[PDB]
Amino acid sequence: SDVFHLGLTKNDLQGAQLAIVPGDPERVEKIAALMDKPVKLASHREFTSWRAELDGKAVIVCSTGIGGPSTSIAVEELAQLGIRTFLRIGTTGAIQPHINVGDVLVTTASVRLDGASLHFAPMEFPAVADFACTTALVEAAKSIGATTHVGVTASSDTFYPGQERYDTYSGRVVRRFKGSMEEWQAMGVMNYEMESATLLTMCASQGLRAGMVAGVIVNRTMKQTESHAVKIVVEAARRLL
Amino acid sequence: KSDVFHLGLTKNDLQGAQLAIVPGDPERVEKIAALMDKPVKLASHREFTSWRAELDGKAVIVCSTGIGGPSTSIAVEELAQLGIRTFLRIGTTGAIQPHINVGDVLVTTASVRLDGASLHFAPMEFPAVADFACTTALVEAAKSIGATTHVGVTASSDTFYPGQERYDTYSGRVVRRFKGSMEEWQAMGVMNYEMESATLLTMCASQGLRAGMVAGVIVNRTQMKQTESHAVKIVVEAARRLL
Amino acid sequence: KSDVFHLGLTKNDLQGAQLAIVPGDPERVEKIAALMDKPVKLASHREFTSWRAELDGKAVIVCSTGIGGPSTSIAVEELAQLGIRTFLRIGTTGAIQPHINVGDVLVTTASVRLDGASLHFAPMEFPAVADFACTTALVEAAKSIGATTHVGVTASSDTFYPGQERYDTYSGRVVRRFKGSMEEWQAMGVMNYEMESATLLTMCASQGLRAGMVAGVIVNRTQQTESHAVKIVVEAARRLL
Amino acid sequence: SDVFHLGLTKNDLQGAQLAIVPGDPERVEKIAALMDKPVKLASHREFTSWRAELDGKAVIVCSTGIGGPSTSIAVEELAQLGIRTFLRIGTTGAIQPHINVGDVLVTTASVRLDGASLHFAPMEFPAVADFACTTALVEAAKSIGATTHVGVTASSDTFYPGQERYDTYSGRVVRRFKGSMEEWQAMGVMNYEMESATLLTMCASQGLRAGMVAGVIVNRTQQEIPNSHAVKIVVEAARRLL
Amino acid sequence: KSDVFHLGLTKNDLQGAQLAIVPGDPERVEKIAALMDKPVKLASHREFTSWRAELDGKAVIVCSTGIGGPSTSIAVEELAQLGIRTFLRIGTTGAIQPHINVGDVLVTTASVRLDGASLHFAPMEFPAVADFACTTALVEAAKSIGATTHVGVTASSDTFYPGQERYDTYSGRVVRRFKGSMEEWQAMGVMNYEMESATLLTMCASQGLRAGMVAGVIVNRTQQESHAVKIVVEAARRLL
Amino acid sequence: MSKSDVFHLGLTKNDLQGAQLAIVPGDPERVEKIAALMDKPVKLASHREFTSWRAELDGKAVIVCSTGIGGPSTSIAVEELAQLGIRTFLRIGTTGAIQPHINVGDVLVTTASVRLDGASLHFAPMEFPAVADFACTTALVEAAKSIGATTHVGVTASSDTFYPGQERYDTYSGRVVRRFKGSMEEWQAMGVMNYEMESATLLTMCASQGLRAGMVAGVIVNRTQQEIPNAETMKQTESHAVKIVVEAARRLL
Ligand SMILES: O=c1ccn2c(n1)O[C@H]1[C@H](O)[C@@H](CO)O[C@H]12
Ligand SMILES: O=c1ccn2c(n1)O[C@H]1[C@H](O)[C@@H](CO)O[C@H]12
Ligand SMILES: O=c1ccn2c(n1)O[C@H]1[C@H](O)[C@@H](CO)O[C@H]12
Repeated sequence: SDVFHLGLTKNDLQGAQLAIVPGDPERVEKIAALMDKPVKLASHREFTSWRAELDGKAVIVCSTGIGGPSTSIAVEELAQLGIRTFLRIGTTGAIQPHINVGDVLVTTASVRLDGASLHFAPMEFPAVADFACTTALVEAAKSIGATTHVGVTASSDTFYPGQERYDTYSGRVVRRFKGSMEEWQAMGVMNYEMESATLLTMCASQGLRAGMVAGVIVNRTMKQTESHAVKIVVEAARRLL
Repeated sequence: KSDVFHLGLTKNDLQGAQLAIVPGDPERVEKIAALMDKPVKLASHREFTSWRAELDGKAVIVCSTGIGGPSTSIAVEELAQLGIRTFLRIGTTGAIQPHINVGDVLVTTASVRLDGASLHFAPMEFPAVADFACTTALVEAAKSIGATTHVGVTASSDTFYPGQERYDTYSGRVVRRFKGSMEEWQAMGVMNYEMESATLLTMCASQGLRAGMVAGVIVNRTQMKQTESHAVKIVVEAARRLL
Repeated sequence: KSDVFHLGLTKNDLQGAQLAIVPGDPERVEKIAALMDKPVKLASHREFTSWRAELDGKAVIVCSTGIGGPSTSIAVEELAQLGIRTFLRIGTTGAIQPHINVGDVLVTTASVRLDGASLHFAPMEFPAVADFACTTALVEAAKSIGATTHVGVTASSDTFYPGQERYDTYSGRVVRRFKGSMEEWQAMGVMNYEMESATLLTMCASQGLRAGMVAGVIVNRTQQTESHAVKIVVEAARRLL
Repeated sequence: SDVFHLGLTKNDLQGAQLAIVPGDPERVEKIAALMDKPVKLASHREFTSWRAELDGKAVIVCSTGIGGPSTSIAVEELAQLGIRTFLRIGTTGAIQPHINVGDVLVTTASVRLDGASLHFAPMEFPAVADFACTTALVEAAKSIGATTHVGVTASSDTFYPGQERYDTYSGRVVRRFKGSMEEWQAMGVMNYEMESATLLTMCASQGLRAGMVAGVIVNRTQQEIPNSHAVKIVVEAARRLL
Repeated sequence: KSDVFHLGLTKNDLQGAQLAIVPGDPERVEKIAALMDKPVKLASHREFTSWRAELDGKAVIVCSTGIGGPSTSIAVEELAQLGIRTFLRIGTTGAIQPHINVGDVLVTTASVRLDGASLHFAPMEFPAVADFACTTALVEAAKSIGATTHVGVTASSDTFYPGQERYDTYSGRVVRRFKGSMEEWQAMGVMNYEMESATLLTMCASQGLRAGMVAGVIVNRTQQESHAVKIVVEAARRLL
Repeated sequence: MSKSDVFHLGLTKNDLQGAQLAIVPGDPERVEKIAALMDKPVKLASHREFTSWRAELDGKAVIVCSTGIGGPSTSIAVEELAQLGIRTFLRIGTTGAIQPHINVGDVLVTTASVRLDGASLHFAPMEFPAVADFACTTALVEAAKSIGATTHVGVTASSDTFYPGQERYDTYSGRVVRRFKGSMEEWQAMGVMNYEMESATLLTMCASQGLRAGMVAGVIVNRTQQEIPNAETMKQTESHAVKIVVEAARRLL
């Protein structure tokens, strides 16, 4: 291997320059299977990678695991291997009452409630998505006529307190996040997830292109959800090759 | 009879306008409105000069913001009170990237928040991101005129001098926070420096208002009229696609 | 035509002036200048309108700063480049103390830094303090004409609305940082709110320039004026030449 | 499942109140194999769990995945399931010249270079380990005579810039971390890893006991990346905390 | 006269001492030194009163720090300059947990940094953590002496009043940062409040010096706004 | 509870005899020295680093109470004196200047301080200015002229430490944390006159609570110069600053 965690070589990519990066290792093959010539490359820790072809061009599908830390590793190492465009496809919890489960959300930028983004750029730097990528995802969503929402996403380092969930062992939420969901709601934030702030910030600050699309699994205020989002990211990828 | 404290405008003055082109300089307002139909001066107070025009049958506003986020936040807030829901920032700018030459146009997707006013609307973690529809319209408008466009991040500073790491000053000093900062932004891909977008984009993105920004490159420190006109033509054309 | 980028002034225009009275509104410039000898217009570009006058045979400058720290920072810097060493800001303001009434004059000793520009000159730990000689001159000038004067701290905000905790706005909301802030500043003895002193005082105190500020209260949140505050700033300037 | 990510029920724990939490899912079975009656429970995302028995008491081994975010989910849900004591066993990069690859490092407290810890306590709060757990780990390392070091650990949200690694795609390190390794080194910090700040902070601020131990796989004073003792110690330490 | 600027002590005055017991009140220095062999007064300047004593044939220093991290940082630094490598703070404290009783002994593993001096040695992310051997010696010494002991986190405040959310004050005002803070620390398991440990533990842990912290509970905040000394002395014995 | 209205100072309101102004030096040993410049001085109490005396100035009761080193001990003294009735505080110290033109023996009157402390934050957020009261500053400047000293009026850097916070490297570790590396040069360039360790807390806690506070100090050493005053760096310069704080107090009664 040429990289420390992924266990991949540059030749394994076969010139691929775009990568679809879901969070769950088990979703990798499902995505790769939607394209031509899907082939498993490796599986180490939460990093499962597959290669496939889209319109004749090699494409990579690699899981990031949950959180900005594991995401930063996958992105960095894929970048070392030649990837220049990253499209995250995940699951999300909507916090706006007009966003129903199954809906598709395309993120323009994220509220940085993580710690990893800070390892790439100061907080003043926007965790903004690449225009080309965001455009491709939006156009793709329209192509299949999915109910799409485009906007800001709150990206948290935690699934519980950072998303102001009180149904926990302690039932406590630190001052910083107490009442934070209502604040994000009033600010128009669409949803919560846990990897976009790191992904977008590390890419926008290093000349890498990144997009973010997610399927609504819950509304903080069923199956054809992921499929639609997955179809969208694969279609978007076609326009970014 | 004004409905707002600084702009000296009434909702009636807007004639139903919901979109506003917001340049920084009052002297540029008429020239912009002059590109549209039935342009009429509304008012002039402080750095806030406003004109009303018509685009494809719809009333549009052109109002200056003055220099800086503080002045901008006043114009935007009061315009919002008057009914404006879409704001398009137009201006001329320098550049900090070698590949960006004078005459090019820049469309800002998001801004580095080197201001103070944005913090009065959303914590620093919140992105000073532009509205997708506005950014799309600006890029495509730039497209239709064959403009050489650069789409990316802009550093928005509360100062013209130290915040943009200029040393040709009275003190010749730059506070620790900004020493070596220009090279850091360059390495991070930032296209340029300007002084109102962080405030504009943040206050709009966090209040359900649509905002976008386009600027003509007239200078490049790392290295005049046509550039401007193009930028101006682009913002008006974009406005047309957002009414 | 000009030795500076924005003001459109040359050192020659100042005729050796070392002190400038800096109101925020360009319209107030001529009126202030008119109280001195040989007043004459100098230039007008953007929100920067300048006039020159004379006091006790010494040249004095009156130049507007526009609204906010950003425009103020430009004016102060360029005036400093032209030779100005003493700056006296004069404005109108809204008091937040129940016993500071409309018509009263306020002399600021230092300001709460609720701006962004002051940070481009000194870290937050540094005090946005006024020069002692300037503050003394303003206080002594205020007492020579018998105005009801209050000397103390002022809150300097980058915004007219949320930063001064106003809810009579489009969104009707105030970000967490500022919710309940006016009551806190009140309890801390802060006299009023304005929008340029934090930047002015900080940039001058950290660069060897003298700055002071006086303002007339024309309204009180908790429930001719120009002429007096203006009279005070000119009499004070006289003592600083 | 009683929890959203682990796919476990309280019954799966069989009364277990202590969990050994490695970062790598593939290390779980290996740890469980050193104990009695090892049984696989589940595997979802980066969370692989096994149950085993130690001195007639049930013990859980569950991976956290890399980083504080994944770790915070594992710890929280295990806590919901009844776990009250957590012992992290991981791998680490030493930043002191005389620490050898293979050495066992027991963490007393961590430098919070993460973001998740802040979701449980403000930065002023110490990412300190529980005294009983730390004592158990040290004492255990003592009974098997392993080369051990006890001290502070820098816990980063990134493997690369946050640990000041420059052999990267960009080759740059943001201002905040430029020259940071030298500073931690001068401050006596022993090593780098990526989960302790979160683990220790979230546990110490919620009445949960946590211990941290790791084996050195690279010495950063020499190289950024390399070309069972710690595992035996965490199991033996666990015996003492039952 | 004096090899250090504030303490008025010379390296010769320590007679090879490498461990110092550092109480806050200068008036308690003599008392502590009295529990050991050959106690001798060394100096008294400002809030710094120092005595030298002997424990199991080894020189030991007892020196007051005065109240707060600033005065503490001076004493620790200058004592370090004179050769001290291990510091054991012994103080008084107010418990904020209902189960901790007045008279109980508290051993601090790490402190919440509500001070400013610690930041002069390490950024906030760094833990104000006690030395492991010192903490162990204190816990063990507590068993030996016999006392209801609690081991845990301590909140170290730069103020006695607003920082410990006390309202019995002239203004009766507590700044936003500290409003409702005591209940937050309570929920997070913090045992008590004191004012020197964050600075002490941080400056020591970040400079290769060993530090331990033990205190006697003199009040319990959930109710209102000699074991420890014997324990710190016994712990010192185990650390020589 | 041994006839004290406060927890640390061991003083009662009766002890102040109506005093409303307090001179607050840092060293308890200097309290008696300062009280000696006034009439009928009497020692009130001595507890921890808090030594207090009462004296008469132009026939009015005045308190002199040490604060100890640092904002924490200072905040205790000021708060408890406030509870007892003090409304005006004048700090008098000896300090080391960081400006080349500020010579030993000079007197420094502080208008505001750089908050390099932690206690000030317990009274007001960092954005708040650690500014001195105008009346107090005026009295100190005027008294300086009555005495005839070479005075400098300006900003002071108030640090929670004597060593790294004042960027001193002659220490056990010989290192200075990132935040303070190169900080002295920055403060010098910003016109900061000197370093001391109590003003940020004193000025902030008073300005944010309706109390008046002033700060004056004698320059007994200069961080930029090679030579250092003899055995008595303090005494003469110290006496100058002390004479001034007392003279200033007279105008604030
Ligand atoms: O509220 C939600 C809903 C879904 N997700 C989320 N927050 O975080 C994302 C993690 O990858 C993981 C957390 O379960 O899946 C995504
Ligand atoms: O330098 C190192 C060496 C090892 N580790 C580390 N940093 O972070 C820990 C992650 O879980 C993962 C990163 O590879 O393993 C641990
Ligand atoms: O609540 C309390 C109780 C006791 N102490 C404290 N806070 O701070 C410690 C100081 O040294 C001094 C403060 O009085 O004594 C310690």
